[PDB]
Amino acid sequence: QLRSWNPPSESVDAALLPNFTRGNARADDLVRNNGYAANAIQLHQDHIVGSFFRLSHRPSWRYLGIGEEEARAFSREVEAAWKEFAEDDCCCIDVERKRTFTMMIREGVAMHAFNGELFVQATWDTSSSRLFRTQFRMVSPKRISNPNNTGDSRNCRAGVQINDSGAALGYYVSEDGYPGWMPQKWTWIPRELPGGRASFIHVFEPVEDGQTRGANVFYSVMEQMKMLDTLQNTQLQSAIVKAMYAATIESELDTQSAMDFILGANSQEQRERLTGWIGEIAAYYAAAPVRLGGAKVPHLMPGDSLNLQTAQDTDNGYSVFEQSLLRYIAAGLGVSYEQLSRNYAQMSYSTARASANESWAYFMGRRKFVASRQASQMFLCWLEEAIVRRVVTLPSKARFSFQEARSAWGNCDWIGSGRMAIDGLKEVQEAVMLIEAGLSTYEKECAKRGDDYQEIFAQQVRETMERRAAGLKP
Amino acid sequence: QLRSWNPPSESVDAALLPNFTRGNARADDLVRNNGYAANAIQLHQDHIVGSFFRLSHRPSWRYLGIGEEEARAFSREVEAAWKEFAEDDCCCIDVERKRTFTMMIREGVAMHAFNGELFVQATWDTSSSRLFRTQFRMVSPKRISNPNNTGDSRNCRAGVQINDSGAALGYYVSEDGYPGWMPQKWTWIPRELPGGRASFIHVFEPVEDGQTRGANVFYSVMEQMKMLDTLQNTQLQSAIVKAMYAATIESELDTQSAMDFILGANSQEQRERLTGWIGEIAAYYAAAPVRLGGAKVPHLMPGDSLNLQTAQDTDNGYSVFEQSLLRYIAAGLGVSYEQLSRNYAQMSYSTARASANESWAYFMGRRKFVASRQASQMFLCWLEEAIVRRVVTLPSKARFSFQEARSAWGNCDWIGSGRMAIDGLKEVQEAVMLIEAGLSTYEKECAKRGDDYQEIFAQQVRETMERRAAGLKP
Amino acid sequence: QLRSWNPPSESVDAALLPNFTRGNARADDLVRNNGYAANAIQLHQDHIVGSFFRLSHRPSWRYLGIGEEEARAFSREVEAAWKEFAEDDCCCIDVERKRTFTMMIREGVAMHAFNGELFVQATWDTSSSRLFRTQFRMVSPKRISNPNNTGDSRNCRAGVQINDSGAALGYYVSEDGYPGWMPQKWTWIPRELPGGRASFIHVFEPVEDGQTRGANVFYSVMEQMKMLDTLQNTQLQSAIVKAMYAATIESELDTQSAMDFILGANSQEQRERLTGWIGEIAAYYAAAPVRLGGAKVPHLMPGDSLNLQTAQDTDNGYSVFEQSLLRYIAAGLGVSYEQLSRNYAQMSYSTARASANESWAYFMGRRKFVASRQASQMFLCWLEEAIVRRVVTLPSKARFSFQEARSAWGNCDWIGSGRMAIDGLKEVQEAVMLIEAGLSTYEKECAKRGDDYQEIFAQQVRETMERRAAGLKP
Repeated sequence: QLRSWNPPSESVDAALLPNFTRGNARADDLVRNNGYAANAIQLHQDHIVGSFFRLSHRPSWRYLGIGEEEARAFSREVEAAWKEFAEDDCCCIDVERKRTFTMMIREGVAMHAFNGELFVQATWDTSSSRLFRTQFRMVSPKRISNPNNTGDSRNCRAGVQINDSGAALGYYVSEDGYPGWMPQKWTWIPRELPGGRASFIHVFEPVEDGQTRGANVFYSVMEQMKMLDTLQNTQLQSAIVKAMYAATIESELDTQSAMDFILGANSQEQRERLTGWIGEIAAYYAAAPVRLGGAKVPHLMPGDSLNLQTAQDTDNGYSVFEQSLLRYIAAGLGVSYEQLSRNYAQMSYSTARASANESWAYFMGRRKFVASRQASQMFLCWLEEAIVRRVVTLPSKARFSFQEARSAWGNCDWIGSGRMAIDGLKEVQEAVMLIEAGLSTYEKECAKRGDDYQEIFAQQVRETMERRAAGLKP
Repeated sequence: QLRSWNPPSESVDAALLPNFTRGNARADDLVRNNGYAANAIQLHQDHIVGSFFRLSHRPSWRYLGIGEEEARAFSREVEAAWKEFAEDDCCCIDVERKRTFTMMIREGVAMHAFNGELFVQATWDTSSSRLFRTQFRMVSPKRISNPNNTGDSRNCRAGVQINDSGAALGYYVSEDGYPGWMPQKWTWIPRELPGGRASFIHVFEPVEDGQTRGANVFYSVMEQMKMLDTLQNTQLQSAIVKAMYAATIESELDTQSAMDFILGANSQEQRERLTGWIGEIAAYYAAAPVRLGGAKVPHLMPGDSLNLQTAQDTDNGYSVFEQSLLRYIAAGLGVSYEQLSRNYAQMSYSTARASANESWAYFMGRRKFVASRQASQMFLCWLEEAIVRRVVTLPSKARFSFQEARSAWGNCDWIGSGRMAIDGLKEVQEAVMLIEAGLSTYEKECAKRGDDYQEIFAQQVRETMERRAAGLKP
Repeated sequence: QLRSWNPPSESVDAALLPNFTRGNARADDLVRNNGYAANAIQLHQDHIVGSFFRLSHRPSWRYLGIGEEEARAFSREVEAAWKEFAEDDCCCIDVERKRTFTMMIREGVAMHAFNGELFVQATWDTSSSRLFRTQFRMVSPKRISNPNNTGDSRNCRAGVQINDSGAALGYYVSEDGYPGWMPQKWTWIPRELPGGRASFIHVFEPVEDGQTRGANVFYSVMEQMKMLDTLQNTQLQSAIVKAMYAATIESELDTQSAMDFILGANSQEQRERLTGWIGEIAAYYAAAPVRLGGAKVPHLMPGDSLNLQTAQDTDNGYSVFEQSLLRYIAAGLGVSYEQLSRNYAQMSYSTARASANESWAYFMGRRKFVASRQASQMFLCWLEEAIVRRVVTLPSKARFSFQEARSAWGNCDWIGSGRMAIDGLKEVQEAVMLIEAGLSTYEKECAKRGDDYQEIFAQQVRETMERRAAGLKP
C-alpha cells in the first residue's frame, strides 16, 4: 500500500513558490464563497484582536538608568499622544483614509490568516494639516511579485530580494492592474530606511530556514471543504430522487414468437395494425382520462414496461459523515469544532470550557506572534516621528538616545479583547481569590478582562468621591 | 501468522539511515497536506512552549562559594540584559532577521517533532550596530548530508563526522538548492569552537547507543493516516453511489428460439426488421416525451434490460472505524484523543482531567528534554558574549572563572506556558491550600501559571502603595 | 482440545536463548512501526521516571557510628556535587555526549522494557578538562553475543561468561556492524574491576535461577498486535467492498437447444450473426450513450449475466472485538486499557482513579526494581571517584572506609515524577489530613509530588522573610 506513495523531498520554498499564486487564489475563493471559511476567519477576527486593541507602554527604565516615576510620566505622555493619534475620526493614519488602527490590526491578522503573510508600508506625508505626517498602507501579497513575472533566482524570489544569508533587502511591489487594460509596473521598495526607520514591514510565521513567503492555513483543508460541499449536493440529489413518482400505463401483448411474426408483418405491410391500435387506445383513454395525480399517466408500448431499479437502500450516514468532516476542518484551522459550526448539542459545561481553553491558548499564541509584532512596528514608527517633532520629551538623564535604544524606549505590550466568561461567577471568584491571596496583581486581571488598572483606579477614586460628595454610601 | 513475519535485527541507524530521506519527505508531505498532522504539530507548538518562554537564572553560588545575595544581584542583572536582548524588535538575534527568540524555540521544537532533530548555528556578526554580535540561524536537517552524496562510512554517516567512540566531531551542511539549477556545495562545520564555545548545536532524542539522527514520531502512524484518508474517499464514494438512480424503458420480445430466428433473418437480409421498428419507436416517443424528471428515459434493445446488482446492504460502520483510527493516531503521537480529534462528546469532567494529565505529563517531559536544552545552549553562548564585553560583571571573589564553570554560572531554568485551569475553582483551591499549609512555595505555582514570584511581589507592592496613596482600601 | 497441546518442559534459558535474537528483532519492529507500542513505551518513560530523577543521599550513620548532623552535612555536600555533575550542559557524563542523566535513566528503562535488560559501561576518561573523569555509555543487548557467533556452552551463553554458580564473570561485547562491510569483533569485559568498582553493569529482572538474559514483555502480546493489524486491514477492505457498484447491460437470448444450434452454426460457418449483432449493438449504443453516471455502462454477450454474491449480511462486531484486543494488550503490557488506548468513554471518576492506581502501583514496582538499581550503581561509581579526588570529605571518625562500606555510605533513594492528581482537592485534603493528623511526614508528601522538604523549607523561609521585608502579610 505505502509502496505507491513516494513524495520527493524539497525545501519549503521549492514546494510552495511554484503553486503560490494558485494556492492564494484558491484560499480567496474559499474565503469569498464557502460559509465556514468566512465564519472561521471571522472568529479569528473578533478573537485575536477583538473590539479594540489598547497599547501599554512599558519602557525599560532600568536598562536606560531612568527614574521609574520619570518613566511612568513619559509612558503616560506617550499614551496620551498615542490614543488621540490612533482612533482619529479622519482616518488620517491611513493614507487611503478608510480604516482606523483597530481595523488596521484586524485586516492585518485576517490577511495573514488567509494568505500566510502581511505587508505594511509606512509613508511620510507632506500635508501639514495634521501634527503627524506618518501614514500606513497595506499591500496585498499578490501585489508582491518578480518584475515582468520573470523567473525567480537565488537572490530574487517571489518579488523579494534576499542577501547571501536570506535577509530581505527589499521588495518588488506591483501596481494595481484593475481594470486589466494597463500593464502592471513593479517598484523597488527597500525594506528599511537608511536611518533605521522601518519603511516596509513584512510579518509572517516561518516554519523553516530560508522560507520567504508565508503559507495560508487553508492549504491543509481545501480538499475537505470540497468533499463537504460535494456531499451537500449529492445528499440533496438523494433527497430529490427519494420523492420520485414513477407511474405508467402498459400493455403486455408482445406475443414472443408471434411478436416477432407481427413485427415482420408490420415491417412488410401491416403497420395498419399498430396505427389502428394506437388510435383506438388514444380514443379510449381520451374518453377515460385516468388522472392519478395532476396529469395524464403516459401510455407505453406493447411489451414495453418502465423499469427503474436502484442501488443500496439503507441509511446513508450523512450525520456522522459531516460531523467527521467539520471536525477535520476545525482541527486543521486550529479552532474548536463546536464554535466553528455553532453545534453545541449535548455539550457539558466542563467540556465546553476545556474546548474554549484550547482555542483560547491557540488564539493568544497567534495574537502574541502576529498582531503584537506588527502593532509594535507601527508604534515604533509613530513614536520616532513624535520624538522628532518633540511632541513628547525624552528623560534628560537618558543613558542612550532613542535611535540607539529604540527597543528600550519602545518596549510596549498590547491588550486585546479579554477571555469572555462562559459562566461568569466561577471566574469572578477566580480573580477575587487570586487578587486576595497574593498570587496575582490587578494589571493582569484587567488584562484578561481587557482593561488597564491605572484608569480603573482613577475612575474608582472619582466614583468614591462623587458618591461621598452626593451623600451616597461609598 | 507469526511464522510469516520474520523481521531481521539491525542497529537503529542501519534500520533508519537508508530510508531517512524518504521518511522525512513523507513526514513533510503529511504535515503540509493532512489537517490532523497540522493540528498535532500546532498542539505540540503551543503546549511544549506556548505564548512565551521566560528565563530564570539560578547560579550555583554554593558550588562557586559566592554570597547568595551577590548571586541574586548578578542573576537580576543578567536577566535584565537577557530580556532586552531576546525580544528585540529588530530580530537581531536571528541572522536572517525574521524571528524572535520565542518563535526560535517554537520552530525548533516543531522541527524536532516532525523530523526527529534540530540544528542551530551560532554566528559571530561583525556589525557593531548592536551591543551583542552573537546571532543564531537554524539549519533544516535536510541540509545535513554527506558531501557529493557519497557512500556512507563508519565515521561519516548522513553528513555528521564521528570519532572512535562516535562523538560528533563536526557536520557537513549543504547549501540551499533552490532553484534546482546549481550543484549543491557542502561545508564542514566543527561541532564546537576551539575555546569550548558551542558553535553548532544538534538537539535530538536518541533511543539507543550509536544513533546519529533522530526519527520523527509520524514513523509510527503514517499508514494509519493513509487508511484514514482512503476511508474518507470511499465513504464519500458510497454517499455518491447510494444516491445513484437508474430508469430505463425496455421491451422483451426475443422469444429465445424466435430471437435466434430473428437473428438469422436480420443477418441474412432483414436488418430492416429492427431499424424500422426502432424508427417506429423513434416515431412514437417523439410525441411521448416520457419524462421522469427533467430528463428523458433512455430506450434499450428488445430483450436487453439493465441489471444493477450490488454488494452487502448493511451499515458501513464508519462511526466506530474512523474514531478508532483517530484514537490510534493520538496514541501514536502521544496526545490525548479528544484534543487532537476535536471530538468532545459525552466527555466527563474527571476523565477530561485525566486526559489533560496524560498530555501534560508528556508535554513537560518533551519541554524539559528538548526546548530546555536548546534554550540553555543559546543562553550560554549569549552569556559568554556578555561577559566578554563586561556587560555583566562576575563576582570579584569567584572561585572559578566563567570558562572553567560554564555550567555553574549558566545554571538556568525556563518556564513556559504553564498548565492552565480546567475548572478554575479546583486548581485555585489547590494553590491556596498548598501555600497556606506549607507544602508549597510561591514560585512554582507561579511557574505552573507561567509567572515568577519576584516581579509578582514587586507589582503587588506597587499596587499596594498606589492604592493606599489614593485612599483605597489596601 | 487439551490432548492436542503437550508443550515440553525446558529451562527458561533453554526456551529463550535459541529464539532470543529473532524475538528482540520482532519487538524492535513492533515498537518502531506500530503506534500502540510506541505509546506504551512513552507511557513507561513518563511515569516510571518523569521529567527528572532527583537523588537523595541517606547515609547509615547509625551503622557507621557517625554523628547524625555530620551525616546530614556530608549528604548535603555530596548532593551539591552530584547535581552540578549530573545535569551538565556538556553531557560530559556521557561518553557519546548527547544524553544527560535523566534521559540516561529513560533510555535504560525503555531499553529494559522493550528488550528485557540493559547494559551500562563505566569508563575512566583521561581528559582533565573536567573534574570528574568517570563517564557512562550504554551497550545495546544486540551487541552482546558469543564471539564469532559460536554455539553457547555451559559457561558461555549469549556472550556472557558464568562461573560454576552461574555468577556473571564477564561479557563479550560486539562492535558496531554498520555499514555491514566489516567483520564484527568481540571484546571481553570483566563484570567488575579488581578493586570492586563496577566496570560493567547489567540490569534485568530474572524469573528463575540460571536465567542470563532478560525477556522483553512484548513476548506476551505479539500475535495479538498482529491480529489487531489484520482486523484494521480487513475492516478497511470491507468498507471499500461495501461501496462496490455493479451495473451493466445484459440480454437473455441463449435459446437453449437453438442456442446450441447457433453455437454449432457459428463454429462451422455462421460467426456472421454474432459479428453483425455486435456491430449493430455497438452502433446503437454509440448513438445512445446510456450512462449511469460519468461512465459508460458496459455490455455483455447474450446469455451472460454478472453474478456477485457476498456471503453474510450482518454486523462485523468490529467495535467490541477491537475493545477486547486492546484490553488484552493492556493486560499483557501491565498498563490500564484506557491510558494505552486513550478511551475515557462513559468512565466514572472513582473507577478511573482506581484503574490509574493499579497502573501506578505496577509502575512504582518497576521504578523501584529497575531505574533505582541502575541509578544507585552509577551514583556509587561517581561517589567513589569523588572520594578519590577528595571533592567531598568523609567523616573523620568513620568506623569503616568507603571501600569496606560502599553500601553504607552510598545508601541512597531516588525520587521521580510524583503521583499526578486526578481531581486535585481530594489528594490535597489527603496530604493536609495526614500531615496534621500525625500519620505522615513531609517527605512522602513531597514524594508523591516530586519535591523534597529541605529546599522547600529553605524556599518557604526565604519567601517569608522577603514578604516581611516588603511589608506584605506573612
